[PDB]
Amino acid sequence: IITPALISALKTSFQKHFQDALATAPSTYLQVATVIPSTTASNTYGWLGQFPKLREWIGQRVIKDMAAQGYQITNKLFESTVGVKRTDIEDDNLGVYGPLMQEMGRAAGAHPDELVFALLKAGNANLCYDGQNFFDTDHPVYPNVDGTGTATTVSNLFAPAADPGAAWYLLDTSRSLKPLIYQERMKPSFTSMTKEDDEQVFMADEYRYGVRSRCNVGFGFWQLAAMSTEELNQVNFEKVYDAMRNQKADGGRPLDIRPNLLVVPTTLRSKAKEVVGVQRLANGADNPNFELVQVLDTAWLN
Amino acid sequence: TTVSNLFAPAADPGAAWYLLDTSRSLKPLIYQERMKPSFTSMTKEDDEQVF
Repeated sequence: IITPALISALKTSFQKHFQDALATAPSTYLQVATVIPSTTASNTYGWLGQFPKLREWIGQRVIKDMAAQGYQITNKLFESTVGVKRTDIEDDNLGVYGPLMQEMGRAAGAHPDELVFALLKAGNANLCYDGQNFFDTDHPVYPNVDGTGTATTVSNLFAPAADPGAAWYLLDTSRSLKPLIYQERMKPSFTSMTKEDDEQVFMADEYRYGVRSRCNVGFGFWQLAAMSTEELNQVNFEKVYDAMRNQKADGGRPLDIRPNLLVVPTTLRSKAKEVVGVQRLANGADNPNFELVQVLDTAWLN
Repeated sequence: TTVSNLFAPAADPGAAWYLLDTSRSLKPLIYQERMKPSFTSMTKEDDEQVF
């Protein structure tokens, strides 16, 4: 009645279903995130900060003593499972139980994007290495390389006096690191737990199936990312662009920032088109910012 | 707990409109498929062919 052949065939069918569902799932975090695989509990990120530069070597070779502080990514774990109910063995009604595996593949493929974009939206409620919010009006900027003396207040969060509108983000991808980092301790894996001599199977009436994964997402350095709840207009976009591109490191030296793409929800696609991607301005003159940035509309931002 | 998915006025209800989500792999509605449509050709039964 029960032989290894049938169990193997069903396991292969379920594995094929799940793998097909997951492989074709869209990937979007890679564009605005950096993947850093690891083989431990966490990774230390103390190199984010100062911008490396070149000196004239007037005297001796300067050696940088890196700070001992770390970001403490502290990756996490999470997963989901179902059962089969064993109903198929008797009647072989295998038509059902497909959409469940498809849903698993979709969820596994799409979760990292959801987490990355949720962290991106939560920048106003997450602390960076500076000890303050990611989008804050009092970021630390010292006047000396050693990092001492009175600092200056820099703000990259803009909001009208009241009734703030939709929120749009401006990011950069030219650098090696994207503003957000998506860790990956282990790729998601599925376990075809179905045995006749196992337990909670003979005493229950289910063939449980589960998936496992380990990953987490964290912020990078705020020099690039910018946020603004202002209405997406030419003047506001130009102000944000020129404020971000005019960033100076310690000692008032420009960083040569090159904003690449601007992220808006699917609701503001029309405004993104009007600002960039069309040859008509509001007044009807030729754009001075045509195809300047590559817009990336997404549903994860509503 | 009280969960409601039907919002109607006190009286004089108007047209009914639906809000749906297709983010999940399977949708709120399911359509079975037992046998594909098939057309049977049949004339000569001594009935409804010539008579």
